[PDB]
Parts: sequence; C-alpha cells; structure tokens
Amino acid sequence: HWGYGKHNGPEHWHKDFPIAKGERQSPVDIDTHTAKYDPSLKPLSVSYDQATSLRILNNGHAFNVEFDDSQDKAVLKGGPLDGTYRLIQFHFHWGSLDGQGSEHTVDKKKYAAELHLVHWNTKYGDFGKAVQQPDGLAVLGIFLKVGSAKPGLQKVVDVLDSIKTKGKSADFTNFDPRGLLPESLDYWTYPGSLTTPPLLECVTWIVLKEPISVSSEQVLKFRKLNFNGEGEPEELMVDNWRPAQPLKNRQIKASFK
Ligand SMILES: [Zn+2]
Repeated sequence: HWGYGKHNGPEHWHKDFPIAKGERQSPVDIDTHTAKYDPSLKPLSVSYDQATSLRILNNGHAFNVEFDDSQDKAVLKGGPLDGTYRLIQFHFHWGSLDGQGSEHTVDKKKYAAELHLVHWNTKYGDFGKAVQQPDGLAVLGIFLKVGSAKPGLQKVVDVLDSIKTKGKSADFTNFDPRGLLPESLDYWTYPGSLTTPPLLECVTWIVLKEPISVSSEQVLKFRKLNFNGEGEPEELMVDNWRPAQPLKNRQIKASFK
C-alpha cells in the first residue's frame, strides 16, 4: 500500500499508521544553532571488522544490504548507547535531483541521499522484539553529497542491475560497510522512529556530521532502480524519503563542540 507516489506518500501514512503523527517521529531537521554539546556522550564505537554481508534485496521502497546478525559480528556501541547493537542491514534514501533525497536535514539543507545502518539492541534477542522497545534500535545516519566517487560504494552500485525490481535479491557477500563511513565520527543524537511504516518509536538516532561524497554516476545508478515488480509498469525508485517531522518534546544533542 504506502509508498512515495502521488497518492500514497508520506502525507497519507497516518491513515494506516496513526503514530505517523506521534511524539517521536523521524526524520527531523537538525538545527545546528540549537543542538547543544553534551559532554556526557561517551565515545562512539563502530566495530565492523567481522561483518558478514549476505544478500541485497529490492523491497519495493529501497534496497537493503543484509548482514548475519546471529552473533556479535558488526556492532555499534558507545556514544549515547547503553549495551550492544548488532548491524542487521543498511539502506539508502535518495532523490530524483541532487538537491533532495535525504530524510534528516541540517539547518533545512537537504542532501542528495542518506545512508541508514540499522542495528538492534542485543538485550532484546531479535529485531522483531527490539522494534517494540523504545531503546530497541540504533540507526547510524550518514549524508551523501554528489562530488567525488566513493570507492567503497561501487560494489553496491554494480549489483543494482541484478535487483532492478521489487522482490529481487542477489547474493552479496564480503562487503565491507567501513567503506561507507566518513573520516569523522562526530554526531548528533536524538530519540525517534523508523522512517517507513510501521514508523515505530524505537530508534536512538546517531546522525554523523560529516557527509560522504558519491559521484554523479553512482547516484544515477540508484535512480535506475524500480519501485515496481518485474512485468509491471516502470516507476523509477527515486524520492524515497520522508520529510522532516515535528521535533516536539525532544532535544538534539551534539557529540562535538
Ligand atoms: Zn532508512
């Protein structure tokens, strides 16, 4: 049902998913003039050395690069987090134009795309249980701008032809998500939600300040994906982003001065 089209986009989601109008919805605009440095944040720890990618899937809204999350292979800890969060998948949101595509915004600026590395809190045993908890997930968000190519993204780009349409998957082993990180791990953090239905308010968001650069050709290949299934009318998978939601009774904290 829901999507990013003319008649089922974000402004409609509340009908089936009333938390869309909830108190802790994501994404949000990050106002760098009101986010306050929090000296209590602990150091943030990205431990991806043992990550095991498995597969890439076009799910009809984005594509997910999936990982083995049956052991502590690729974990996020530190920062605002208590305990250990295991990487389950990453995916992106992107635009039809280089001036839009991100979900979070920074002083109202939209980036060309946004990467979400999704992790679940191991204290809840599995992802499906974790999403029912306010501290169930930690999502590392990374902005993409168009400029230089990102060499560590090219393996993703090159497999997209094999998953053009909804429901297609491909083997995708030995991919290193460290190749998608910027140099700095400085971040903003706030409590929020999944940005797609069911929009559950289970996420500690960790949004990196430093964007990564991807080339025009890399983003153009994202924009060749399809929302539709094979044999259905072609609808390019573009503008698969939810706009900023009201901050309400939340504060955004910065890890850096
Ligand atoms: Zn996302």
